[PDB]
Formats: sequence, C-alpha cells, structure tokens
Amino acid sequence: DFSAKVIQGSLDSLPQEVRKFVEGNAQLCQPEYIHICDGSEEEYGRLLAHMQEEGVIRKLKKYDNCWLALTDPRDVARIESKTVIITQEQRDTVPIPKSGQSQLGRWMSEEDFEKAFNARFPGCMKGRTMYVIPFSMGPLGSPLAKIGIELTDSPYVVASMRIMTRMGTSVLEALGDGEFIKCLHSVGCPLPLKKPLVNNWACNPELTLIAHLPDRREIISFGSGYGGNSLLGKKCFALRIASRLAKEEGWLAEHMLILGITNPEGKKKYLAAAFPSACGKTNLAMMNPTLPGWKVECVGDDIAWMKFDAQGNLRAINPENGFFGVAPGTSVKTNPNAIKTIQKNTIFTNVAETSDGGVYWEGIDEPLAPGVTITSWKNKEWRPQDEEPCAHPNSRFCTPASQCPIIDPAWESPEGVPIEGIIFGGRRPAGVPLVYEALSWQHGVFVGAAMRSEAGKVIMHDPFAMRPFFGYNFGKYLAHWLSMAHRPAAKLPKIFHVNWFRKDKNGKFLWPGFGENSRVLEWMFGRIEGEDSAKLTPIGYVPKEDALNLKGLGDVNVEELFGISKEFWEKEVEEIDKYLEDQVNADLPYEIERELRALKQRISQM
Ligand SMILES: O=C([O-])CC(=O)C(=O)O
Ligand SMILES: [Mn+2]
Ligand SMILES: [Mn+2]
Ligand code: NA
Repeated sequence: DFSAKVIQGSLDSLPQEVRKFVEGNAQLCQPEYIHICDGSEEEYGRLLAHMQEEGVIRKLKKYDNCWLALTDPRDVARIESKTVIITQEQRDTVPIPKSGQSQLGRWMSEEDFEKAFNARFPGCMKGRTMYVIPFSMGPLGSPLAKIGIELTDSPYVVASMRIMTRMGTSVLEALGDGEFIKCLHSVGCPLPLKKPLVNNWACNPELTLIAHLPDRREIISFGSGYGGNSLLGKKCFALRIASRLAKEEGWLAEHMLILGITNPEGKKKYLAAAFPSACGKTNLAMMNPTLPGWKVECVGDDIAWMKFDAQGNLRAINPENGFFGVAPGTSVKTNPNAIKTIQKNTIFTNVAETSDGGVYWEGIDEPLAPGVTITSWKNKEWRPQDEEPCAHPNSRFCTPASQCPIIDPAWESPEGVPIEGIIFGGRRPAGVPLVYEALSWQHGVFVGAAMRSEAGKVIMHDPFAMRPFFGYNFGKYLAHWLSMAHRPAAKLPKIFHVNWFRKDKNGKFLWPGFGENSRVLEWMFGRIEGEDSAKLTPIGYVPKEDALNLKGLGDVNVEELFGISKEFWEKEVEEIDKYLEDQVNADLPYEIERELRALKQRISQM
C-alpha cells in the first residue's frame, strides 16, 4: 500500500486497474512520492516554478508564460537504434528481409526485453516523485479517442504532456473501468546520483531503450527525457501502438497532417498529407494561401487517426492537443501562423536565447537590434559567424493547438473531419514532378509505399512517412491499406504525390513553395470535384497545360518542373523493385507487385 506516499490525489479514487498499474510500478521503481496529476492550471504553474528553482528550466522574460529547457547533449533526439517492438514472432513486427537487415522496424524478443527491463527499472525512481498522468489521445468524447496513463519521474514530461495531450482529472472520470494504454517512463537516474548530472538534465544514454508491447497494451521507456522517447502519447502510442490497434479494429493511424481548405465559392474540403519527419508538415498545415478567396485551417500537423463511417466517409481526428514542431527554419515568412502560436504558454527545448529574453534559432529571419547578444543551446555566448549553430538542429517548441490563429473550427469535433484527398510527398531534387495523381486506390497505395526523400547526399526510402513508426509488419500494413477498397460503400479519397523540392541543372529550386503551394492544393481540390484538368502520363495524372494558376509567379519553368524522363523512371522503378523485394519479400501484397509491374510496363513504352 503506497497510500502514505501520495502527495496529490488518492489511490482510492483511481479505477481498479489504474490503481494496480500505479502501485505495481511504485513497488518496482521505489519512488519517494506519488503525484496523481489533475491537469489544473495551478498544478502546472507550481510544477514549472519548481523546475525553475532546481535549474531544470529557465523562464523566458520576453514572453507570456514561456520556458526554456537545455538538455544533456547526449539526449537530444529520438534514437531509432534503441527503439523496439516486442512480439512473440518477429515476422508480426517486421517482414523478414530477403538479403540484408530490416530498415522497417526493430524487433526484440520477449525474453530479451525481460532481461533488459530487469537491468533498468528496479529502484529507478528512488528519491524522486512518480507522476501519474491520465491522458486522452483525441477529443475526450470522441469515439476515435484512446486513453493512456503515463507514469514518469520527469516534471519536464508532465508539463509537456499537459500541452501535447488532454490531461488530468476529467480523463480519469471519462475512463472509468475502460481499457487504457499503460505507459511507463523513467529517466533512469535514481537518487543518490551514481553518475554526474549534466546541464541539470537527468538521463541515462547507455541504458536508453524505448519499448512497445502491443499485445500487452504497454509502452516502456527508459533513459531518455527527450521528446518522442519520453512523451509517450506522441509516437509510441499515437503511431506504433495505435497502428496495431488500427490494424486489429479496421482503421488507420498515420504520420499525417490534416488541413481544411475553402475555395472562393464557400466549398470546404479536408486533406491529409504524409511527409517524412522534418520536411514541411507544419508549413503546409498552417500555410497562409496566396490565392485570393482561399483559406486554409489546421486540424493537426503530425498524426491522423482515420476510420470509415457507416456512410462511407473517411473520418479523421488529430489525436494530439498541441504542436511539437521543429524550431529551426520557423519564421514570419515561412510560417507566420506558427510564430503567432508560440508567443505564449510555450515550452522551448534546445533553442538559443537573446539578451532581451527572446527565443532564437537558425533561419528565424529576424534581424536583432544593435546591442542584443545571443546565448546558444549549450549555454554559451554565440556569434552569427561562429562554428556551431545557436540552436540544436533537432530543437523544439511545444505549444497548445488552440493557440493557432487558423485552428480549424472542427479540430476537436468528436466525429472527426471527412478526408477527401491524401497527399504523399518527399524531397526529390530530380526526376519527380511538382504534383501527380494516382491512377487508382491500388496505384495510390503503391505511391505511398514507393516514397523516397533526400537526407544532403543520400536518397532513402520512407514509405508512407512511417519508416521509423510501423507498429507491425509493413507488408501487412500495405495489405491493410489495400483492403479499404473492398469495404462496402467506402468513399476512397484521391491520392496525390507532391514534390516541392525539384531543382534545375545548377541546384536552384524550380518551385517558390510556401504559400504558393495553395496553387497545387487548388488543382487537387478541382480534381476531387471531377474537373477535367488532368493529363495522363506513365506515373499518373499531371496538370494539363495551363491548368495550374501561375498568375503572380513570373516565369515558372513548367517544362522542367513537370518533365518526366524515361531514363530517370527506368532507374526509379528498378530501385523500388529491389527495395520492396528485399525489405518486404514474402509479405509484399500481389497488388503492389502488380502496380510495380504496370509502372515498369508504362515506362518501357514511352
Ligand atoms: O519525434 C517527434 O516527436 C517529432 C516529430 O513529429 C517527428 O520528428 O516525426
Ligand atoms: Mn512527426
Ligand atoms: Mn483488391
Ligand atoms: Na538544463
């Protein structure tokens, strides 16, 4: 009985199964205190002030309720090589590759994980508070929402979870005796500290491991206090665990932004887009369109949960409550709406700080007044012509979604928003046109499977933008997508592929992008409407001559931007073939192989 150790809430008021989870892990982790989060404003403020006096965070004086954390440089990102999924059979988690090692996930056996767990968790919270975070992924009342309980010894995690999820007492009362995802997190630094504390950031990189056990509905993460490793609702729950629940239950959990777009005639459509991590999801989801009479509104910028309704509509919710966006490159000109969002109630991690108490990073596009000096993310004085960047490339803001000035009015509608188009995209300097449309649902699924993007001197595969996020066998995921075509009365969205990043022969971008992407969205809008605005090519439908609105853009090189080379596409289709053969092997669905053969055939005839 850990009752004597509860500093907020009560174990007695917890639902039976939540109490067992808390007490079981309290017995194991040996926290000094247990704090059951209520999610109140007072709880939040006090928590932040406590971190401030322990040197864990700094208050940013230029803004209203904004805070800055600087991490141990060893703990700065998601670590994929220490991220694993446990199942009885490896094949259920990752396809068995024909030649090399899997790029599509990392399986660990139940036996290996048990030994790993025992080497980490016993006593790991000694001298610390165990915070119990009840949280909902999705609008509280939504039929698409799912509830988790995260246990953590990190106040940084608590504050960030309040922003990124719906957190507190109302979630407990909603849950009742329902099922929930069990989430266990520890920074892995029991007191007294065995190893030196760096930058007042507790972490254990040597023993970092983030595990998912879908059959047990558990996420177990040790050693990192950073972002995707510690905010368990984010990637662990919302993509990895969720993609498996979705497989089982007949819906989709995707690495997709969701936006709502209205034309000058009052017609509104919702679109979802999947681009690889750090490519421009927030930019597209929050764009200010340049075309008059058009408006874009943000539903979400990272994760989409989608389920066909009884009427056959693909209904989507954003399961998150905030934005955890990459800070560097965010500017007034690139993303003015994000700037307006992050002005208050925001937590920044690993960014620079100005002497005025403001935030700074690479590509912020804000000249500073004479006198104003800069402190880097490493807590040292910084100059514009210095060797190092002032902010870590993977630095973050964590901001409430409700603060977005163009947040969609249905962004927390329990029923979700009807998706009418799905967009795939990557960074391709060559060969791939600005936009094309898939020939069918099956071709569209293939397009998602074939996604590649530059990372800059290597082009690598990132199918569906989900490569680090598949909760199960990618071949089975493909089968799951294809099965939607056989669901009665399903209204299948149009599938597009975009490339903002095509260059000419001397390295210059061919497309202005940003707000000008509204022009591409307009074309998709009309195609969804049935507009006769498309021309057939071997790779899919492209805009007809003059079909794109290019007014106000000057002389855009449409020949190069929309050019398709037989030579390029021969190589491309060859590359996709070898990749799918190797990485998907026996679990590659017939239809994907068929789409591949068809594409090869169309290319051979040009
Ligand atoms: O890892 C995270 O939580 C941030 C993110 O959205 C991504 O890099 O895909
Ligand atoms: Mn993401
Ligand atoms: Mn079929
Ligand atoms: Na710090």
